[PDB]
Amino acid sequence: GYFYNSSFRRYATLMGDLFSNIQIKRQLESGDKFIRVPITYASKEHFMMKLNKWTSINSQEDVAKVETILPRINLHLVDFSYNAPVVSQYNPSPIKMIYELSIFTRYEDDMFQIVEQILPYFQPHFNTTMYEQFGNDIPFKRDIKIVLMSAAIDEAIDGRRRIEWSLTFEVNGWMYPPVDDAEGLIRTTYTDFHANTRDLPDGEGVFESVD
Amino acid sequence: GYFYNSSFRRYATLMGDLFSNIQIKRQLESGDKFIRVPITYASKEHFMMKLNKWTSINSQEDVAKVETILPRINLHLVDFSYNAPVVSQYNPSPIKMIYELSIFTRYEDDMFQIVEQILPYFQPHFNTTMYEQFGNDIPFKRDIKIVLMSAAIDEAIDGRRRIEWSLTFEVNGWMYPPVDDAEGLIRTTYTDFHANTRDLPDGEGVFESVD
Amino acid sequence: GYFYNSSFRRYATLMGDLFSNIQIKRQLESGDKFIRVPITYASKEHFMMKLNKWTSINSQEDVAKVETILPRINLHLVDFSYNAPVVSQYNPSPIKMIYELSIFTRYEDDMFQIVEQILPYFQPHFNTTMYEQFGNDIPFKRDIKIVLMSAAIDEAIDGRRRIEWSLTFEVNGWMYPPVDDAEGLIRTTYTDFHANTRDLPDGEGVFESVD
Amino acid sequence: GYFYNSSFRRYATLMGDLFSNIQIKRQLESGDKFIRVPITYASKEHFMMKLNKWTSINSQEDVAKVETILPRINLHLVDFSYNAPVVSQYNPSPIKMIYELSIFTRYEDDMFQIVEQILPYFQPHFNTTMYEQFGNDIPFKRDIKIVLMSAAIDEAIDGRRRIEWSLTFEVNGWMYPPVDDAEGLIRTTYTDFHANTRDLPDGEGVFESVD
Amino acid sequence: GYFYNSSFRRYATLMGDLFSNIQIKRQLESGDKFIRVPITYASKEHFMMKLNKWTSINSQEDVAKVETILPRINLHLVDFSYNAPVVSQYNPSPIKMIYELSIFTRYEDDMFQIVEQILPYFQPHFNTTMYEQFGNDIPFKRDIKIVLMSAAIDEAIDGRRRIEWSLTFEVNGWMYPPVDDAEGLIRTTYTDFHANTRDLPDGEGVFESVD
Amino acid sequence: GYFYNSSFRRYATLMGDLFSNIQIKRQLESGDKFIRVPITYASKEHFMMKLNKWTSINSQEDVAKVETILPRINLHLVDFSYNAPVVSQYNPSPIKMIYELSIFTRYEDDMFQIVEQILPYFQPHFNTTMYEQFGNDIPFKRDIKIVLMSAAIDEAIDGRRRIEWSLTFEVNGWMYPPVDDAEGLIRTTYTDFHANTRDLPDGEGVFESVD
Repeated sequence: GYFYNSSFRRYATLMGDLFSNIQIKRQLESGDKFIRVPITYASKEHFMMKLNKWTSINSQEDVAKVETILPRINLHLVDFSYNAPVVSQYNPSPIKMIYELSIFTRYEDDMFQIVEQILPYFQPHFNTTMYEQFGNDIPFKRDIKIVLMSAAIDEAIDGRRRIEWSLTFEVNGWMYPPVDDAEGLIRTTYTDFHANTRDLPDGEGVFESVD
Repeated sequence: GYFYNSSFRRYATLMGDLFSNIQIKRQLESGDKFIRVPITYASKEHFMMKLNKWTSINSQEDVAKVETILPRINLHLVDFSYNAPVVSQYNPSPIKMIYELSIFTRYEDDMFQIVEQILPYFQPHFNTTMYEQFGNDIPFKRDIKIVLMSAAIDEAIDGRRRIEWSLTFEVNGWMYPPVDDAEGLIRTTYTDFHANTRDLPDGEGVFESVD
Repeated sequence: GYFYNSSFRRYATLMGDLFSNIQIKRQLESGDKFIRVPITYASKEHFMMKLNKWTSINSQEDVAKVETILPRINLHLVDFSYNAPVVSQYNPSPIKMIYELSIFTRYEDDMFQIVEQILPYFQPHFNTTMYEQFGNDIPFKRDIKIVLMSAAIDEAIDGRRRIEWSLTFEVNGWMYPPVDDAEGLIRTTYTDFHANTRDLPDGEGVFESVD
Repeated sequence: GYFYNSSFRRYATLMGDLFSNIQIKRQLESGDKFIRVPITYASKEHFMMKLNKWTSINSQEDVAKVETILPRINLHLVDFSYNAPVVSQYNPSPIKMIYELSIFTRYEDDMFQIVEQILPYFQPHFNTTMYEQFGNDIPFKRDIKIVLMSAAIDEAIDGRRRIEWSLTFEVNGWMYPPVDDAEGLIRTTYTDFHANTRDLPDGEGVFESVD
Repeated sequence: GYFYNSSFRRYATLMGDLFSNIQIKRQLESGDKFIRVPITYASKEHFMMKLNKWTSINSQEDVAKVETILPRINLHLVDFSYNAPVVSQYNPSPIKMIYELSIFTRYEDDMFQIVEQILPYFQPHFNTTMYEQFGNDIPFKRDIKIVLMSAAIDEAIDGRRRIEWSLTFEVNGWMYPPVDDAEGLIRTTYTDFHANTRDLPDGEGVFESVD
Repeated sequence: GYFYNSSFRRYATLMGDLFSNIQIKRQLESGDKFIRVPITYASKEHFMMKLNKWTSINSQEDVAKVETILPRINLHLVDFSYNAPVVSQYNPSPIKMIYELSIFTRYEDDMFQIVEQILPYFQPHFNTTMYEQFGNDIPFKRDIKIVLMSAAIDEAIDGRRRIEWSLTFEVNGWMYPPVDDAEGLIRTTYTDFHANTRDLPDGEGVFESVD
C-alpha cells in the first residue's frame, strides 16, 4: 500500500534512521534509565496539531501519561531543487533535498543531550555512502552528502512548557524514475555517523506512526 | 468557439500533454489498480474554489466519490516576458512563459509516485523539438527549452486532508501574431520526455474541464 | 475645454491609438463575428469602480447588456522621469513615461487573442517615428522608443468572473513647455505596428469616455 | 514675528517663487480665462486636512466656491543632510535639502498644463545663481543646483474627485549660523527658469496662508 | 545617588552641554525676547509621555502656562558598538555611541532658528578635544569626533500642534572600566562649537529634570 | 538530574560566570552599599513572564520587596552553527554559539555601572583559555573567543518603570559527542576578564533559579 522503491521514501527513511538511535539519560533512585527518542515523519503543522492533542489533559490517567510523550523528534521534507554541479536512471539525476528535523523536549537537559548527539557529526557536512541493489545485480554506489544548513531555537509556554529546536539539513542525493515494486524490491545499505555499514530498515520500522 | 491556432493555447496544451499521462499505482485485494491523474487548466484560486466545492460531502454517494477526486493536477500560466538573448512571424519572437503545475493529493505516497515521474527529466532543463506545419507547407522547427525553476510544498488540514506541491516551470518558446483559423488549422507535433514524437492533441483532449 | 497641444495628451493618444484597433473573433451560429476592443484612459482605481458599477446586475435588460461590456482595455500614466542617456523646446527634453495597459476579459480566449495581437511587436522594444508639425512649418522628427517592461496576470471571481492582465510600457519620448492652442494646433503623424504612417486622431476619437 | 534671515526660510521661498508664477488656461464661452495656481508651505498632512475642510459641502454658498479651491500646490521640506563633495559662515557649509512639491487638481488637463510648465526645466537638474547681499557689502554668489529626483502619481475619489501628483526635489545649497535681523536684512536675488534675474520676494508674497 | 565618573554619564553630559546654550529670538511689542531652549535626557517614549502630561490643560492656570513648555530638546543614547579602527583603561577602548537629539517646537520659525544653530557645525563631523584629569595627575587627552548621521522630520497635529525634528549623531569616544567616585572625582573640560574651552558642568546643571 | 558533562551546559556556565561577579554601588546615609547583580539562565520570554509576576504589586509586603528584584541579568542561548574556519571528539568540532545577555534595571545609573563593567573587555573580542580535564588525565586546552556582536536598548513604562539593554555574544567554541557522567566528571578552569584562572563553578552556583 505504498510505492516501496520510491526515491523520496528512501531518503526519508535514511534521514530518519540516522536519527533513529538517540537516547537520553534520566537518573532515578534505583538507577539510570536510558530512553529512546521516538521519531515521526509528518508535515510540521500536522505533527504539532496531533502533539497538542496527545499533550491534552482529558482525565486522571492522562496526567501521568503526559511525560512519556516528550521528548520526540519530527521529520519532514520541505524543499527540493536540481543540484547544479543517453537516458536517465543510474546514470541518475543529482537532486538536492531539504529536511526539517524538529526536536521537542520538556527539559533543556533533554535537548542538550539529544543535540549533542547530533551536532558534532556535521562539519558542516557529513558524508554517507549508500548502496542500492536491484534484485541481484551489482549494487549501485551513491555518494550522499548531508549538510547542516541552520538551526532555530524556540519555545511555547503555559505556566512549563515545551522547548523546540529545529535543524535544517541539505541532502545532496539522487533522483530517477520509479522502478516498479513488481520488478523487485530494492536492497539498501548505508554508512552511519561512525562509518558503520547498517542496512536501511523498512519505513514502517523507523518512524512511529503519527496516525 | 476558440482561437485554435492561438500561440498561448498551444503552449498550454503542450505543457498539459507532457504531464497528461501520469499514473499512480494503488495496491488492492484483487490486484494492483493503476489510476490516471486528471489534469486541468485554470487559475489556481479558481481551481481551489471549485475543489472545495467538490470536496464537500453533500449526500451519501459523495462520501465515497471523494477519493476519486484526488489526486489531480492543475496547470496555469502565471507570467511571461520577452526572452532577451524585418516583420514578425516565423521569423517569430523569443518569448518566455512561466507555468505553475499544481499537484494535489490525499496521500504522501501518491505525491511521491507522481513527482518521481516528473522531476528526473529536468536537469534543470528539458529540451523538446516542436514541429508546427501550416496547412500543407513545410513544418517550422521551434526549439523549446523547459526549465524547472522551483518547487513549493504545502498542506491544508481538517482532522486528513490534502497535500499540495507546486512546480514552477520556465518555457522558452516562441510568439507571433494570430494566424486566423480560416487560413487553416495548425498541425503540431513534439518530442516527449523520451524523445518520442507524439503529435499535439486538441485542447479538449488533454484537460478535463473545471467547468 | 482642454489644452490640445499638451505633450502628455499627445503621448496618451499615441499609446491609446496603437492599441485602438484590435478585434477578437467570436464564432456565432450565423457566422464569425468580429468585435473591437474599446479603450479608455483613466486612473485604474476609477476604471474598476465604474466597471463594477456597469457589471453589477441591477436588472434584466442588464443581464444581456453585461457581455457587451467586456472585453476592454484601460490605459493610464503611472510614472515619468528624466531620461538620462540654448533654451528648451525643440531642442526638447528627453523624458521617459510609464504606462499601465490593463486588459479585462470574461474569457481566457479573448485574452489570448488580444495579447497575441500586442506581445510580438515588442522585442522588447517597438520603435515609432513621430512627426509633429507646427502650423505650417517643417514638421519635427521625434524618435519614440516604447519598451515592454513587464506583464502581470490576475483574476476577480464570483461563481465566473473576470480575467485581468496588465502590461507595463516604457515610452522614451520628448517634453517641452506648453505651446498655446492659439498659436496654432499641432499636426501629428506616426508609424504604427506595421510602420504604416497613420496620423494621430483627436483624443475624443481614440478613447471611449469613462464619464 | 519670524527670523527674516533664516537660511531655511530663504530656500523655502526661493523654491516657492520658482513655482509661484504658473497659470492654466481654462476656456469659456465669453473667452479664455487664465488662472494662477496658489502655492502654500505646509506639512503635507496638515495641508490635506485643511483641504478636506475647504472642499466639504457645508452649504450652497459653498457649492460654487469649491472649484476656486483647486488647482493648488503645497510645498514642504521633508529631508536634509550634509552634502559630501577657519570658522563657519561664508565660507559656509554645503547642505542638501529635500522638497516635496505637491500638485492637486480636479482635472487631468489642469495637471498636464502645470507639470508641462515644470518638468522640462529639470534635465535632471536646473541651476540658479543666487545673490545674497548683507546690508551694503558685496553680495555673495551662491550656486544653487536643484535636482528633480522622482515623481509620484495618485488619486482620491468620491463618485469626481481629486488628482494628486507630487514632485521630489533635491536642492544643493548652503547653510551657515543665523545672522540676526538686527544686524541688517538680507537682500536676495536669483535666476528663474529663464535666467531672468528676479529678486526674492518676502515670504508673505509668495505663499498663501494655510492658516 | 549616582556613579559620578560614569563614562556613559560623561558622554551624555558632554552632548547635552554642547546643546545646552541655544536660544531663539521671539519679537515682542516691548522688544525682542531671547529664550533658552531647555534640554532633557530621557528615553524618547518617556519624554513624549511626560510632554503630553505637561501640555494637558486641566485647569485655567494651565491655559497660559502651557505655551511655555515648547520649545524643547530631548536627548538620549539609542545605540553603541565597538569602534573598529596591555590591560584596558587609559589606554582605553574605542567605543562608538549613537545619540538621538529631538527638537520639538510649536512654530516652524522656532525650529528654523534652533536647527540653524546646530546644523552648520557638522561637516559632516565636528571635532572636540576632551580633557579628563584624575585627582591631580596629568589630564588625559581623548579625541572625540561627533558625526551628524541623519535627520528626521515629522508632525503631530490637533486642529496646531507640534513639530518634531530629530538629529542622529555618532560620537566616536572612549570607554574604560568604572573608576570609583571614592578614588576621586574626575575633572573634565572640552572644546565647544567655537573651539572655546569650557569645562564640563555637572549633570544636574545641563539637563532639566524630566522627573 | 542533568547531564553534568553537557557541552551546552559548560558554555552556559562559562558565560554566566564571566558575568557572575558584577556589582553596583548604591549610596546610603550610613555608607555605600555594594549589591551583586543576580543572573539567570532562561529563554527570554520565560524570564520576562516570571519577572512580570514578581514585579506585580499585590500587597504591602510586596511594595518594598520591589527594588530587590532589579537589577538583574538573564542569559540565554539563541543560535548556533558550525564555525567554518579520524573520528570526532577531542579532536572536536569548531562550533559557534550565540548568547543574549539581557540586563534589566530600574535606574539608568544602575545600567551605566553594569555595562561599564562589561563593555570595555570586548574589542570587539575577548579571549579565554579553558582547561577541561577528564577524570585525572592530561587536560584539554580549548581556546575560546567571545565576540561582542551588537547591543540593543529598550524600555517598558508605567508612570517608572524598567530599562532593558541586551548584549549579543558570539562564542567561538568546541562541540563533541556526550561523554557519560559515569565515565568521570569533567574538571573545568578558565581565564576571567583579568586573565585570572578561576575554576568553573557548578551550574547550581552561578544561576539563581527562575523556578
